[PDB]
Amino acid sequence: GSRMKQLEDKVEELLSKNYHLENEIARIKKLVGER
Amino acid sequence: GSRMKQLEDKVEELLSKNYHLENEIARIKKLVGE
Amino acid sequence: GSRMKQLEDKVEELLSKNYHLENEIARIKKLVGER
Repeated sequence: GSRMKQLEDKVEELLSKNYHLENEIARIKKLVGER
Repeated sequence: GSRMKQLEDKVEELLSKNYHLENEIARIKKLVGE
Repeated sequence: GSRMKQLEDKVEELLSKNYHLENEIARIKKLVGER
């Protein structure tokens, strides 16, 4: 349960968080587009 | 401090930034009613 | 490199990714604003 392993666990969560946020950004950007 | 602390600080900063961007996209959704 | 280096490098990349998303978000903020 080293600090290393704990941070590797946290980075896995960050990859997940970024995945969904990216997709949501893309969805809103597509919806609205340019004028 | 230390090399490991610098890393922990960056991981904290990452979690913070992500939360901020989540919040931002939430506010954008309100502006467009989505 | 080392276990520790490899994690350091993944964190930098994640900071790169977050900067990019911040800019995409900022762009969308302009797209849904008044013009």
